[PDB]
Amino acid sequence: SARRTESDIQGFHATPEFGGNLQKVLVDLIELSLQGKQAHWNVVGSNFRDLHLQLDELVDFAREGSDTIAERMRALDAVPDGRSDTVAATTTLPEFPAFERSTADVVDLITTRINATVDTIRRVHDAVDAEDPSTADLLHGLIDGLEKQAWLIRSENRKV
Amino acid sequence: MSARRTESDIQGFHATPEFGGNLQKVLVDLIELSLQGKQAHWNVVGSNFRDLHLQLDELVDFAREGSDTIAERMRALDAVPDGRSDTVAATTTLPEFPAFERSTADVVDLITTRINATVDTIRRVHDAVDAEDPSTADLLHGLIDGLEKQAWLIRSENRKV
Amino acid sequence: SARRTESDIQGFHATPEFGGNLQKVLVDLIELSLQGKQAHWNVVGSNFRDLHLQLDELVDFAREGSDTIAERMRALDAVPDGRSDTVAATTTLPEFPAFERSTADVVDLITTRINATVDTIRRVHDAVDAEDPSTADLLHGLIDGLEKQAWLIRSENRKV
Amino acid sequence: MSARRTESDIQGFHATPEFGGNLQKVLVDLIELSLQGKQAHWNVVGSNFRDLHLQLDELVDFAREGSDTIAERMRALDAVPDGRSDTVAATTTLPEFPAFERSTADVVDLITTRINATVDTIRRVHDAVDAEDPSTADLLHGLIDGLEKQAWLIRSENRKV
Amino acid sequence: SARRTESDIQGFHATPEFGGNLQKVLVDLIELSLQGKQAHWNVVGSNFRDLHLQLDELVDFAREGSDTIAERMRALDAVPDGRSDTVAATTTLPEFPAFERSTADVVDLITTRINATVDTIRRVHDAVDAEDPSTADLLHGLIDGLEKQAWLIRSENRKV
Amino acid sequence: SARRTESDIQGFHATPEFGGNLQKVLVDLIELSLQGKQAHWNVVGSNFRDLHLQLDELVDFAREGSDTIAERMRALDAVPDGRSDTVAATTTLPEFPAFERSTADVVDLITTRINATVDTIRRVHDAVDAEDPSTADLLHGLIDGLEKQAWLIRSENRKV
Amino acid sequence: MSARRTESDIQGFHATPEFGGNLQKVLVDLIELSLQGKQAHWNVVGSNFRDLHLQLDELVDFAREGSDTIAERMRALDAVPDGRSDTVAATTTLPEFPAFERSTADVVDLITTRINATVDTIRRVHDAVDAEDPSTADLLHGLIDGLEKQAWLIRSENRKV
Amino acid sequence: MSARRTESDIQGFHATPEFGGNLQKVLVDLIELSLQGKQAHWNVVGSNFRDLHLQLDELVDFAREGSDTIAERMRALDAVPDGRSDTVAATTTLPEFPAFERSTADVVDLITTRINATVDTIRRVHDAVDAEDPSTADLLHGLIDGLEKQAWLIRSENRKV
Amino acid sequence: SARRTESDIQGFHATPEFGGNLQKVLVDLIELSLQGKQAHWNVVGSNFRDLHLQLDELVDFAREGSDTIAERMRALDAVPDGRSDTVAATTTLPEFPAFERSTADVVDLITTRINATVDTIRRVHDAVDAEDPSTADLLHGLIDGLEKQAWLIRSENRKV
Amino acid sequence: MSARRTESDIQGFHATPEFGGNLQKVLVDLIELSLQGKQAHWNVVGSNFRDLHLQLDELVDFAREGSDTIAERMRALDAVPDGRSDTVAATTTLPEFPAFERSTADVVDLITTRINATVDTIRRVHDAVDAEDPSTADLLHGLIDGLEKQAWLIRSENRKV
Amino acid sequence: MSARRTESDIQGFHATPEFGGNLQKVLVDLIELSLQGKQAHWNVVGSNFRDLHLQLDELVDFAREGSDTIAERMRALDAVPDGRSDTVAATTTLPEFPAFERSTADVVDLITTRINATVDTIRRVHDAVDAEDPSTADLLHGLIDGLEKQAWLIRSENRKV
Amino acid sequence: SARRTESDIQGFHATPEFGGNLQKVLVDLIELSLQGKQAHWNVVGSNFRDLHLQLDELVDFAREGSDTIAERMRALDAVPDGRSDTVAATTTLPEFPAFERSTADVVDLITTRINATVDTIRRVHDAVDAEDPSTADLLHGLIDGLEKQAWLIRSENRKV
Ligand SMILES: [Cl-]
Ligand SMILES: [Cl-]
Ligand SMILES: [Cl-]
Ligand SMILES: [Cl-]
Ligand SMILES: [Fe+2]
Ligand SMILES: [Fe+2]
Ligand SMILES: [Fe+2]
Ligand SMILES: [Fe+2]
Ligand SMILES: [Fe+2]
Ligand SMILES: [Fe+2]
Ligand SMILES: [Fe+2]
Ligand SMILES: [Fe+2]
Ligand SMILES: [Fe+2]
Ligand SMILES: [Fe+2]
Ligand SMILES: [Fe+2]
Ligand SMILES: [Fe+2]
Ligand SMILES: [Fe+3]
Ligand SMILES: [Fe+3]
Ligand SMILES: [Fe+3]
Ligand SMILES: [Fe+3]
Ligand SMILES: [Fe+3]
Ligand SMILES: [Fe+3]
Ligand SMILES: [Fe+3]
Ligand SMILES: [Fe+3]
Ligand SMILES: [Fe+3]
Ligand SMILES: [Fe+3]
Ligand SMILES: [Fe+3]
Ligand SMILES: [Fe+3]
Ligand SMILES: [Mg+2]
Ligand SMILES: [Mg+2]
Ligand SMILES: [Mg+2]
Ligand SMILES: [Mg+2]
Repeated sequence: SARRTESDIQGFHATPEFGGNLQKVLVDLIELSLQGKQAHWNVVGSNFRDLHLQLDELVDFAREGSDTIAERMRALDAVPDGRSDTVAATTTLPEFPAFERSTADVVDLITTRINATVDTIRRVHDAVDAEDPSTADLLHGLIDGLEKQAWLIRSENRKV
Repeated sequence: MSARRTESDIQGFHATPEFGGNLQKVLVDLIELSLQGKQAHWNVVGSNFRDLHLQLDELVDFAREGSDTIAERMRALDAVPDGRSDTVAATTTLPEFPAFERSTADVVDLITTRINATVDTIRRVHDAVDAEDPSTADLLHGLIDGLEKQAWLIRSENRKV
Repeated sequence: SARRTESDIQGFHATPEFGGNLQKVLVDLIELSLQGKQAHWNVVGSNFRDLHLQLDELVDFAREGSDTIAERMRALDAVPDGRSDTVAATTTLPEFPAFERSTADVVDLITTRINATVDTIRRVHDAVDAEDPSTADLLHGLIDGLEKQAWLIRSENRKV
Repeated sequence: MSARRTESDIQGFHATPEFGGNLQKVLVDLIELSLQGKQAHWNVVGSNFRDLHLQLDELVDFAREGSDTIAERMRALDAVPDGRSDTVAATTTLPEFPAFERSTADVVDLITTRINATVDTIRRVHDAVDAEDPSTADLLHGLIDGLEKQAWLIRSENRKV
Repeated sequence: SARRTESDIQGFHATPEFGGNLQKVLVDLIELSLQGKQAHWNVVGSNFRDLHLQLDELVDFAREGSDTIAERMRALDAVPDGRSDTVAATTTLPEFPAFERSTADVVDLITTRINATVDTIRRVHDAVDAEDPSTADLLHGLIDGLEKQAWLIRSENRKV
Repeated sequence: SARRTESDIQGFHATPEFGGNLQKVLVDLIELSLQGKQAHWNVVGSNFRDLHLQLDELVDFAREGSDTIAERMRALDAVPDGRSDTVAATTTLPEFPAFERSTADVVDLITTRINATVDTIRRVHDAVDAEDPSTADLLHGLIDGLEKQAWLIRSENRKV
Repeated sequence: MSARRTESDIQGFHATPEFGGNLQKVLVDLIELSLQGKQAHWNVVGSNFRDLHLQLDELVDFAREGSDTIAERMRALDAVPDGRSDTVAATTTLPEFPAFERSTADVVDLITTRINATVDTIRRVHDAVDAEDPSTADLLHGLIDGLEKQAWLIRSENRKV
Repeated sequence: MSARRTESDIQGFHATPEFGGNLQKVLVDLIELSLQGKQAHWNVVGSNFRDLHLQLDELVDFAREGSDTIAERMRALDAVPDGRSDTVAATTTLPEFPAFERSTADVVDLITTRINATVDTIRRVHDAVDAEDPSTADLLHGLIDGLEKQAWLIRSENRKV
Repeated sequence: SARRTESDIQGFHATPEFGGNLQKVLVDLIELSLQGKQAHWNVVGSNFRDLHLQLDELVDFAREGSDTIAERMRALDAVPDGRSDTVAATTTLPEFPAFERSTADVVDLITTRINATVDTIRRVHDAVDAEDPSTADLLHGLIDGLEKQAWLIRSENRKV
Repeated sequence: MSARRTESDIQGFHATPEFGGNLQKVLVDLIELSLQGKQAHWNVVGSNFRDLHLQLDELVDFAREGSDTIAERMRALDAVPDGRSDTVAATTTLPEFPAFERSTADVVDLITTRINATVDTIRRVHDAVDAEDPSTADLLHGLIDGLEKQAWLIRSENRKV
Repeated sequence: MSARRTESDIQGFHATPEFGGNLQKVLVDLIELSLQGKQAHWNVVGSNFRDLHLQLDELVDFAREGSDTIAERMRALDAVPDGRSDTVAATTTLPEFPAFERSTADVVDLITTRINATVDTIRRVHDAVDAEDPSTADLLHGLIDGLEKQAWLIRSENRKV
Repeated sequence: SARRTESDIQGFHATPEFGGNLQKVLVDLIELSLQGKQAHWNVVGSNFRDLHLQLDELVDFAREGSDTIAERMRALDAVPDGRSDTVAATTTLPEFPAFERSTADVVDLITTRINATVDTIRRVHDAVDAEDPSTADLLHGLIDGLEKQAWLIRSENRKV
């Protein structure tokens, strides 16, 4: 009686611009995870262990995040690209340096990397929100989680 | 010194009748989706039976958690949900699920359509809900995200090349 | 040597009468679950919380039950119908009333609803047992579980 | 005052030789089903491999718990189970599982047939078991229910339309 | 619609005889639990640890059993009596001795008392089944579990 | 490559007004937690157990909430103050009474104080959302959870 | 071997007959409380049934753990517990629990009284127990604390302020 | 009914006003410590931030469990706790925690001092509490042991050897 | 740039001789599991319970082992045969005797059965290692686990 | 009396540059496999979508645990891993995963090929690794076993008859 | 700041050298017991091997937790534990455990004796420990209770009644 | 049938030299565990908490290791000696100092003693592998785990 009578009800399709905006988030989340592991392995020095552990927590969050974004793309029939060549070619994050790095350096480097990742999400936010408020909520989760990680990591170098 | 309020009776946020009706719309479609999800779960047969059988239960779990969330949000805001079978049948916007066994391919299309319809209800009421109460719109976002994920996980069986 | 040599050994098929008997159980278990949730949301008053919680436990049991019955039907190649229209059209349970209801009223209403559900199972029991003793065991589980729920709920209103 | 019994030696329920033999029949078919279930689990290939691979392990787990239940029920009732490979091979009623790889479609039919055969043994001994010991028949009901569920979950892959 | 009319649908209630039969099972399960704990504490000698542990498993099973029976009585409008005076005065189990007892003696004593408990259940079974098959299924679980315990305990003393 | 150049990419920092708004939410969440525990310990009378338990769930939620807000302040370079003197001097919640209180009185008192807490969050919401939508999502979780608690608590005193 | 004792047989701390007697007093009242708690758990009816039904089981769990603790502490100290039904009935200090269904109000009063009697036993033996073995007194403190908490959680139902 | 008491009303152990006062002293300092611990948890910055951030939460968890333990022990003994913000601020013996971000070195020293003040309160009331109720003294021992462990785990950061 | 350009890269194929060597391990692991259960059911006498329990742990290990070996065969495109007829026809283990057996006898019998199973693994070891060192590691796990079980079981009969 | 060593500085095992390079080779292929595994996980569509979607995540989990193991083994032995995106892309031996959606059948072949390639790298460096450090070769064996199992579980979808 | 102390540095409770010495005595015997327990765990042979093998590990678990508890209690009170092998061997009061395989009967007697020696140490220092710090005496009570339980569970094997 | 004839199939037994080699590993693992606990309790100073925690993880690993080796000895008919006098008299580890020690000193000391322990295992490895490859796999696990611990501990003191 209130039942719709069409047999093919279509779902919400993301525009290609929307898809491209999420793609920007995706490559930076993947880059951050790869850099996070690099730092996790190669960090040395005063308070090694805390940083080693916190960096894995960052990587866990970024990996869950990239999965969330890529699957949101798929849900809206966009198609993610998380391949190494694409990530390296299109990430906005400054390159992580080679070799062992002191804990103090890793703190500063990773804080910058996180901040760059958050900047990407904040940059695409309003365009994403305008087309799909539900996706913007996922972006909010990422902003909150990553900014927490930035605070947890950077506080090591804070002098008061 | 003190910023303490003096009132002994402080009231909670009360939903408008329109707001209540909008959440009721979401509720009946979520319950209907749960019932149809179980029907499909029992009655699907054919190529890749098991995957769909399993995925349908995850859909049902999500839709059930969703309807409890919406109904309780109604209660929180002094609205009164109606999830009785007669009301659900008489007021759901979902096309009826067909009777008896259905092929995996058919169940995929059928259930995808019914998730799409459920999501459409939530998207239709979204702006009016968000305008009155942003906190409730957030619950709607969770439902939209979770259901559209289910739709992707189910529908992809039938997507070719 | 004791191995059977037929390549197609058929399983036990339920008669359509058997299927129909389980269908009767199924719609009442589903109706009970829907009514149980209605009560769980709309119950108000003295000892709200206990009833709110106990009603969810009832719903959990009834939902597990309806799954058990519908899957037993499928196991024996019967075909369940748990659709809203069928449930509303064929349930034997008295309708649950609209609106907020006091805990005392909900206690009496739900006890009656449970008792109606058990009555259906007891009514079909002997016919089910005659064709398939293994299914009757599932009915026994339902009778025991539901009658426990009736006692747990009704005891609230018992005056001694 | 006191209803206490005075006997220092109170005996337990002892199964008849016929009862023991009937449970032995159930036992060998359950073990054989477990062995064939694993064979199929390793050797299935083709369309929807993974689902069947996984479902077969659940079948094996159930059949294994079942054979331990039956064997221990025998022990409880002063009967002596024989689950040795030679006895199982020489006395099982199940058709032999074929050797080497088998297609998903073939494994579905083959295993469904072997579950049906296992259940048939339990159904054949049921009335004689129930007559002597209703508590043991209840264990049989659990096996019948659990195995017929497995048969449905496996066979539905091959059921069309 | 097939909806029933009644507002006060009543549940199945047990006969006095039925309640009395469940009461008999109840006192013997409670007695067995108390005797099980006595044995658990006071057993000494060869293979103490195994028997000490197994006896706790027996107790767990008997306590779950007593609760099951007593709650089934409640569901069916019967009233259990599990009080110490009642258990002592009405149990059919041979008295368990005081003081330390050898493992071999404990095996024999507890096996006898388990068998006594199973005997009570087997004695009331047919009258219980005839009135309410659902309750008889609970009895079957008890017979099965306790007879398993008898086997696990008595096997210690078996020769060849 | 799309890689950014900067070596010291900074994170989003909150305005003084924003930090002040989160501080307001923080003191009321801490106050509510302290009042929740007071009520939890000192409630007596009809349906004591339900209220005793529910109040602990309220406290759990409020404590998780306070930590969330305070850590969001830290992430955004604001500085929380959750000290007892500050909470007492700046909380907007009506004072909770000392001494034993009836269940009915506790229901009314705590419902009022939950509502006061939600009011603070709702009052700052638009200013918070305008500056940082990601933080507003945290506020939504709080509004949703606390308003759920108000419903679960107040329903005890509802008549018909 | 600088500080090593060279004794082949080093004996354990042994409880006096008085100490054993004192723990036996605690043991029977803990067992009686457990049995009465279950009686109440089953037969309680009326306003706030569920809360009381549930709390009474928590009481029983605690009293059962307590009795096992005391009995095994006796065993550790070469004393011999007697937790048999006849002994418990003949020697408990707890007032008898009445038969039949009892209202929640009545059960609250009854059970509070019986908990308080149990705590009184432990409090009565405490100083003698502490004088001989402080480690056992600590076990009593656990019991006192746990049981008085139970009494508060149960009795608060009947409080009018 | 051989040893059974026949009293209808058996009353529980009641704390004296002095005893209630003594537990109240412990309660406010435990609550103040929890609030200061969280303040420190949030605002600590600098070398070894994470270890301290994490340890401070463990301190808070312990102090929160402790305050609930003491308050409910008061309830059990018919005393009435007051854990309200005004009462805690007006009656705590703990030195005030400073505002703003503080270095890890400073936080270590500050928090060690505040833990030590809390332990001092418990140590000050211990003998009076033990004299009236040994079971409550045991709860104090738990608190002393747990808090002094926290002090060691925190202060060791600033140790130079 | 270092990327291989072939679209079909083949994996490592086991030789049929390798497959046959693992098949030898497989049938003995299955036979051991079947014999282990036989012993687990039929063991009686002094220290029954310990043996009953330890025998199930042996069976668990042997079942996990046979799954590991059969799946390693499949991974390398060999094809296992764990059918009852094949196991009975090709196992190297001495037959387990019928009927109840004393704990002392079961200890000696099962120790021999385990030792025979380990001997098979040790016999094929060097041929397996020569073709695939990764498979030999799985054999090492089996040798270590089974030899542990032999020690745990046999120690019961050791007189010193 | 004493077998104690006297050195205050005892060095750990240090890998040769060649050993480090060999583990680096394994590392980049494991990371590349993880990235391609996720790509396939998101982008697979068609017959038996769900099974492959799920199995691919298990592959990714294994490859991720593997790369952390190898990288940390490098660190343990004074070698320095490079898992950055540029290095992985520039030095992986895996054929590139294609862009956009791919059918289940194609994903099966593609991913199987890429696992085979990853395993080939480990098998190629194996003997040189084992010669210098047998303990590291054991870690390689785990990877070989786990990946070849994944290859079987994925590839069997496409294997016929 | 009404009741707030204004001291910048509030120091913790410090153990006397006698108290530290007393805990050190308990510590070495707990460590020795753990090492002897493992020796017995490994080398026990004969009738009822498994029960003893398993019980001995539970003993070791308890003794290891106990030693950590005592050592960290020392740390909390500004005392310094020494749990090094040389110190333990030179200062333990436990009779030496013999080398080689030992029968279950012998192990029961040996280990009971060694547990009893350990408990004796704790019992010997108890009053001095309690006099200075009642909170530490409670930790001793835990140890006494736990170890005497272990002695009962082990020694009961060799009892003939 | 391929069934073997023997009734008393014996297991692999280790040479005196092999048992002696495992004994060497055993005493150094026990010593390391005792030294690990000493360090765990007595470390003070900068980054205390991290080192305190990590040292417990080292101890856990070494204790699991000692049990593994001692039980492998038992499986192979060797007899472990883990007694305090034997460990003290035969351990190759440099003595750990008494008294409080700084974090930096503890890092250096424990790293040296871990390396000493790994050295023992590496010294006996080839003789162990030649006799029994299955035991050498257990040695590999130990080398891998301990060398991981050395890295996690020593990195604290690494400069740049
Ligand atoms: Cl699956
Ligand atoms: Cl509750
Ligand atoms: Cl940490
Ligand atoms: Cl055991
Ligand atoms: Fe929003
Ligand atoms: Fe939002
Ligand atoms: Fe029946
Ligand atoms: Fe039945
Ligand atoms: Fe049953
Ligand atoms: Fe949200
Ligand atoms: Fe104490
Ligand atoms: Fe090797
Ligand atoms: Fe190896
Ligand atoms: Fe004391
Ligand atoms: Fe204590
Ligand atoms: Fe290995
Ligand atoms: Fe995923
Ligand atoms: Fe709910
Ligand atoms: Fe289901
Ligand atoms: Fe079993
Ligand atoms: Fe119960
Ligand atoms: Fe936090
Ligand atoms: Fe016990
Ligand atoms: Fe509490
Ligand atoms: Fe498997
Ligand atoms: Fe890692
Ligand atoms: Fe520790
Ligand atoms: Fe062990
Ligand atoms: Mg209530
Ligand atoms: Mg640190
Ligand atoms: Mg599939
Ligand atoms: Mg034993």
